[PDB]
Amino acid sequence: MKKLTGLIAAPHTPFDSSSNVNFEEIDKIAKHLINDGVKGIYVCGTTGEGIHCSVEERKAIAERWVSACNHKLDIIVHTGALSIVDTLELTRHADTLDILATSAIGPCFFKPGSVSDLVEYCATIAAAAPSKGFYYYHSGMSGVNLNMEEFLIQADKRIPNLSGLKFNSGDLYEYQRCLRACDGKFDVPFGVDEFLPGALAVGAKSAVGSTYNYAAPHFNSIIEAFNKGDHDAVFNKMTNVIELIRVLVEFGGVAAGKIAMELHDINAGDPRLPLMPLSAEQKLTVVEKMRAANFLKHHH
Amino acid sequence: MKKLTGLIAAPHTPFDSSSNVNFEEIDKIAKHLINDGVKGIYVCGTTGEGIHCSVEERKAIAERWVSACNHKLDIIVHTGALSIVDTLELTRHADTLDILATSAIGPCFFKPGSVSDLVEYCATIAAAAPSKGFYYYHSGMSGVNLNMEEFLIQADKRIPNLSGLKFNSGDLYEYQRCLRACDGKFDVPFGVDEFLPGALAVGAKSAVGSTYNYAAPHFNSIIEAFNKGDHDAVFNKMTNVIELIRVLVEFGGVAAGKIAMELHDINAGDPRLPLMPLSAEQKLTVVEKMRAANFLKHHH
Amino acid sequence: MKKLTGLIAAPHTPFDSSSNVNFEEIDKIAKHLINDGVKGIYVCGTTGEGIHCSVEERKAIAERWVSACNHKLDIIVHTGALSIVDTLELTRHADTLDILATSAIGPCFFKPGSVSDLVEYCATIAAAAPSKGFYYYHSGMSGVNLNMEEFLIQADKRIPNLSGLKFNSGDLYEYQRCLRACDGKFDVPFGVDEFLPGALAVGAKSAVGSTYNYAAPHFNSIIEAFNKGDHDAVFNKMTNVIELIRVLVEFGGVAAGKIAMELHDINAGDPRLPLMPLSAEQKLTVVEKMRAANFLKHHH
Amino acid sequence: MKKLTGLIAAPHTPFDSSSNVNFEEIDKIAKHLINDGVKGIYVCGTTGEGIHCSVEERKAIAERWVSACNHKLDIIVHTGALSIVDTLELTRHADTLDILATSAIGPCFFKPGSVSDLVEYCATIAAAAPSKGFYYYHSGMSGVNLNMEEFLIQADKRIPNLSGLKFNSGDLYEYQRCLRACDGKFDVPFGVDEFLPGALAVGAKSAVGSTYNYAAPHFNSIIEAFNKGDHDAVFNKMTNVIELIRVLVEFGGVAAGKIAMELHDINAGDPRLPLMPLSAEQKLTVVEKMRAANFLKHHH
Repeated sequence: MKKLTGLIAAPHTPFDSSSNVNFEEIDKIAKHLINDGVKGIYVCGTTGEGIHCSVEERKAIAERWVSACNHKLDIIVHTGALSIVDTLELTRHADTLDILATSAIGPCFFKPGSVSDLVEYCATIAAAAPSKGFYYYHSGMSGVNLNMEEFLIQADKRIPNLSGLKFNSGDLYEYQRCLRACDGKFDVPFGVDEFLPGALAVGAKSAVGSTYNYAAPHFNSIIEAFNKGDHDAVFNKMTNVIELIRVLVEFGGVAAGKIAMELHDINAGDPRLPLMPLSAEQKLTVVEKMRAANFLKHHH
Repeated sequence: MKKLTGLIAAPHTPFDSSSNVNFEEIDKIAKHLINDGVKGIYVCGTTGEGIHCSVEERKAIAERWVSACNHKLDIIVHTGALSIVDTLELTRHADTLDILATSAIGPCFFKPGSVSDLVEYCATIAAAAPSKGFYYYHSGMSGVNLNMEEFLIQADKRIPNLSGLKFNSGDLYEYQRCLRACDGKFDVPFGVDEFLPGALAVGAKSAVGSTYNYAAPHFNSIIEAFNKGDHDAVFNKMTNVIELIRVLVEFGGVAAGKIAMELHDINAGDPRLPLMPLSAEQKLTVVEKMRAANFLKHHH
Repeated sequence: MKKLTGLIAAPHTPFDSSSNVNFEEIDKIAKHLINDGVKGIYVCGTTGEGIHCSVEERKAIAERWVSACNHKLDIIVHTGALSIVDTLELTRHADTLDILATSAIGPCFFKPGSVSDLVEYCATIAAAAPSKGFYYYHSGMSGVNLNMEEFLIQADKRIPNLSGLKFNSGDLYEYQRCLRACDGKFDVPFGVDEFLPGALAVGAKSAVGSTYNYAAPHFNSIIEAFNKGDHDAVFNKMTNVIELIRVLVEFGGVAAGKIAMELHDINAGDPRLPLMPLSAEQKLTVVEKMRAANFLKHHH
Repeated sequence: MKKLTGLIAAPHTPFDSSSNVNFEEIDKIAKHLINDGVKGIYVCGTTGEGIHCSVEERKAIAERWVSACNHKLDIIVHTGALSIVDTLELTRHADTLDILATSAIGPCFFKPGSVSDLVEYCATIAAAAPSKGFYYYHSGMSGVNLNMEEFLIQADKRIPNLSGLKFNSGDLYEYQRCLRACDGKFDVPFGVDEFLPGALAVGAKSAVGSTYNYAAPHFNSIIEAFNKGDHDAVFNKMTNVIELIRVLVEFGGVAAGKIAMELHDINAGDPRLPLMPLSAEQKLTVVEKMRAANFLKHHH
């Protein structure tokens, strides 16, 4: 298996003014991602509001990404839902698409209470797309707080198509144990963009995140600086990352990140309820503060 | 408006050995509930595993309850889902049925961050079933930890069909503030069965819960004792309730509660993933310990 | 053993304008408590800011209460501190006083990680005052979240002078299991004043709390109403309790409760850092809102 | 001001078999720390069990470190206690010693509820040792979860001897905002040893921690490798760090870390209650697993 490298964007699902999926904007985001140096996409995940879409919408969205990317990006589709019936309907559909892997986030209502229980849930899902890899997505936001090192070690026995897990957590001690589980066999992309050089320094080889939708060249420059050992340059580039994150924290991560796509000529619309929309004034503020953060390049 | 009185069961969704909905067992549970002195049902809620079912299954389940109850019970249908599209499809369907009210539990992934935001989400839902009442279901398990007194006061302005909220929380200080919000206008059924006499004592008039599926006569006897001021009798009856709850805590609330339906000749099957099934040995243990708890009556 | 009955106040430690202990005001509070129908006191606890005082101050405070009460109240002294050396110095001193029992709250920094560990810590403390009873104080605020039923069952074996535990938690399911542990052997006073009728209804015989410092006659009237089965009267009296609690939540429980002592001609001063003082305007507001809550009696 | 550099050990307080302070072992630890390449010490902190010692013991301990270090290490004394009276008695004593700075951890029982409140508490403490620097110690274990960037910005106005804060938290996004607060003015040593290269990569210049008591040469080699950009070497050295941490998690951080001092001929004894002692078998296991982790050097 080849572990992912570089930046994996978790794209938005653009909604038009009637809160319907805007498929033409999905086409424009894919071209943008390819031009800005992203290597893969994780679709219908948290940033993608996949759980805000119906099964029918999710199936059309995953097909739209596969057509829009024209084989130039690795594609991972998140198929998780609270109902195993919906999840299995999405996962079976995903096994028919030209994609790299499926994935499921920890269920957030009845939360798996042990590693063994979580392994059984993931094994049922991964078996419905046995031709594709399978990533567990460890979320924090899910409330599923189980030992991920043990998850990889136990799931290795039970899930034949296991790829590894996406680590959306700041716990670098657990992350480094995951990197080493089963002699380093599994692929463990890191998922906290504002911690990126910290994860690089302890062994991350790829990162999945939402800011890569609009700041990928800037983060690729952090990766290159870190690699060259230019730690001064990593530091000054993270100053612009911290100003970006501040906009997300003030205005909402999905909402502000959607508006930030205007910096690349993309109209991603508002989020869906229960996420709230920004006002017309707030949208102008988001774009002005993202410009002031100074991470944009006038090129690809 | 007439506030609910007495016990409102949150019924299970029985699954057969292929994990499909068992509609004939729904018929048998409804007859049982009516015979055991339940006054209403809250369907497709947490105990009902509504979020484990697809939209199509949920619509068939709600119709099956309305046919099976033959107008003898008040029916509240929980229509909440993580996708507002699914929620609105269920809520519109529910507005066509002969039921009392719809309801939605706090979304557990992106959690409403203020009372105002939660009021906007509930107002969008309640407007899709404007002919029926609407209860918010306050869950704890949802992770949506906002001031429910303020929710009622703010939602009163914004939701014309607001009935009140179901209070699945042990916070009796917040519960009593809810009972009094807007001069006592709203209906606030209590939702923690093992605290029942405590909520009675501070003003509860009805309770919604899962143990009422199989212990309703016993809890109706607590209500009658409390009413008569026989606090000794309340105490000795709660000793049997505590032995019941211990079985739920040891073996899982949905799983053990489903097996307990065998005490009334009902085969409710296993839960769905991510909830795990009990072994054949554990199912025999659940039934023996529920018998030993001594809350069953050999009559209706 | 005779279980405590009625209201046990947790008195404040009055501080003068130099933040020194005001011993003469302790005398005035004791006379007040006896006149207002309190039956016991729990001194140097949370409301008492015992952990804000030095070992030397704490020893003088406990002696001042014993002199001021003139044998008319049962006295429990909280001797807990983060240092076992301080705790044991206080506990040994307390064994020499004419008091009913000592007590310790769960340590809040390194928190006992199992019931067994907590039993060993309490056994070491209770052995330093072997002539007096010993109550564990279960606090929530402590962060020590262990099964208190199991604590009583395990400590029964290990602590010869064990009296029971004071239950400052809203978990009525755990509270009722404590009431029944070892065939109902232990004394378990309830500790959430705004839940009082709820705990009465499930078996509480006494309650320890801070509002009893200034609202004892009103809560004694709730106890009498509940006993007579006058649930309407319990309800209308709890309306005044909820208006009292609102003042505590808005202005701080220790700070506002200290100012409320002005309603009984007592100058309890400000709290100590890290608790902040109220402004002169806020102190006038606290007293006006406590008057408006309408729980005061113009008599004893 | 010169920011700290390199490793700052948080030493243990050795206890003999009567649970008294072993002052002669303090002498031996200081010589060891100086020989193993530590640059400073943070005494009477969490690893030091300072809160388990009385005020009188704490004063003798701080004096013993100052005599034992013979001016070869920078010394920071943690003076925090739950009672401001104890804290101020310790802080005034510390102002008389030849040390670099005092420090206080967030109080864990009544927790400061705003940045402003925490600034007022720290300002009162730092003013009692106005000749020494002052570090706030941000702990997580304290439960004091306030914005530390805002703490530095607000405290800059109010505390004339403010040095900065010790950051015992894995939140690298907050840590990098602290590094930059007030144009990078404050000294912010990092406090999570198992995350060290991650904090290096985002700008840490020093680290305070307990593993530096017995693994300082190994972590100094990580610092040197990271500096040279040898990320392969950082990775393989962190494999030995993860095996060390596993021993702490299995057997208790203070208890196992005390036993690990046997690897340097130091008898640090057991912790004090409420921390539990290891059995004779467990102590042999701790030393065997710390040897197997392979981070020890047969030299200084």
